[PDB]
Amino acid sequence: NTLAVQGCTGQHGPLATTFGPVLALMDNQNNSADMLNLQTYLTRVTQVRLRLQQIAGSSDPQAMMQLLAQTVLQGKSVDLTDTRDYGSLTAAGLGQEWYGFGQTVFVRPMEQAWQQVLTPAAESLNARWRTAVVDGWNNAFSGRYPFKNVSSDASLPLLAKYLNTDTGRIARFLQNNLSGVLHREGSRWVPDTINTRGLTFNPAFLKAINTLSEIADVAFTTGNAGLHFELRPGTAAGVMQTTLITDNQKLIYVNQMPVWKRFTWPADTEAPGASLS
Amino acid sequence: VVPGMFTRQAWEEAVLPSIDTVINEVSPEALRQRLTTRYFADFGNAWLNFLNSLHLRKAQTLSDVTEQLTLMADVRQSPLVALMNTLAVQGCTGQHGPLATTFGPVLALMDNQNNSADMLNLQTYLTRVTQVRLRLQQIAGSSDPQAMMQLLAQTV
Amino acid sequence: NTLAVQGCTGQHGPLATTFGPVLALMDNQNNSADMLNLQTYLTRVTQVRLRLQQIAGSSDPQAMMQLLAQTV
Repeated sequence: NTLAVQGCTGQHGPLATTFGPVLALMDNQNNSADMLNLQTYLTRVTQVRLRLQQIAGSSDPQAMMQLLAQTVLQGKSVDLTDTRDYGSLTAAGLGQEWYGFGQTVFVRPMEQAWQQVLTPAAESLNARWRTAVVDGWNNAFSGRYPFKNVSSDASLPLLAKYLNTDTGRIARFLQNNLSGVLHREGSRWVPDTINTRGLTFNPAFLKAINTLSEIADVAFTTGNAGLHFELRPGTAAGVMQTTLITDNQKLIYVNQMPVWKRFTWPADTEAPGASLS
Repeated sequence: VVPGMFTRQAWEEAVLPSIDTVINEVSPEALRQRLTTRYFADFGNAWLNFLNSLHLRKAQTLSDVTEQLTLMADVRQSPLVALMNTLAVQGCTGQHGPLATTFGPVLALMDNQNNSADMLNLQTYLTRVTQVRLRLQQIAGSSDPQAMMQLLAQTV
Repeated sequence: NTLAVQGCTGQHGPLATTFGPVLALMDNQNNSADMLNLQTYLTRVTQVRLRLQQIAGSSDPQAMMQLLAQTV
């Protein structure tokens, strides 16, 4: 208002080429009916605020905060990514002379919500990973060999439901919740370099599931537990015969010309075990 | 270059007296139509061969491209609103005008009166080309731009 | 600007070869000089300011500082 009263000094005015653009916003006469107009921004920014009142209370907002911040990192039209793409459109249209004012009031107070909507939603991926994978993993492989040095065994056809590369319950969690920030490049997972402004991974977590997708490419290649390694026996001072039995596959070596016995693991035999005599 | 001799100050001054020197020297007031429209048909035909001659400055390496689209779509300091301003002043010589069938369409762009409200209008091109420039500032810096450049050039 | 008006004393002038290249910058009558001028340069340095403004923004773990430097 007070900027409009001083764009008409003199007499349209003499300085109407310099206050020209900013007086062209607050017009709403819009004979084109598709101007930028600074209305249809204040009813664009207030339909962003009305989204952030549905969130912040009523109810369970960390759940809803991710579900906003998840659909900006992959898609569009939320609209917190659209008003910034409307607010910048006026500000770059002003003059490249009112830069610093157009950057202050048209793009900044929408961008300030984005840095505010991230760090709560980054917490909601922690409580949808300890209750979606870790409390399935620990519920079945707590205190089993080869995790903890005990007598019992982890269950192999249940192990291949977790660490696959296509349909495993780890690799089907990252393709649903981390669709923007995590790539399946090659065999490892890498952080996506775009869309990681202020969003850091725990550097043990990248070391974890680049290991669980490295066992997945050695042992669990075909979709189930199976690999083929070859043993060649050796000689030793004063041993007449060594017998290695794995899963009813023998290797009896009585110091003849050594060969290669192509084993497999785990074979579907009647008494799987290992023994050395 | 257009040779002069044609602009709005050359019509108001020194051809309207100058047509009156040769007509006294066949009914003259009927040739005053039969000479001006022969001049006006050669008025447009020296402008059309000026504007159709212009090419665009060969730019490269993505910063000169995004610096053109700043400078092309920036009111108060650009061509194409300073060019079409001076193109608007010479589409109204004579008196709508007599040559308004030849500068007709290019004056129909820079109107923004648009009683249909779906014209082509040359605004809604400079706020269309500047939402392409605004894409290429998100790319070219901030951040990791070779990654983002594929993700544009893949979906085209 | 002070250097601009002093390159036209006399009457383009008799001080041509001493203020040649420096007054070839601001002129915009250098229509074939590969355009090599002052005005693009100051906007060529305002975006190195703007990319450094974001590092002057958050820079929260001292990373995202080097994420603009990882491009270098």
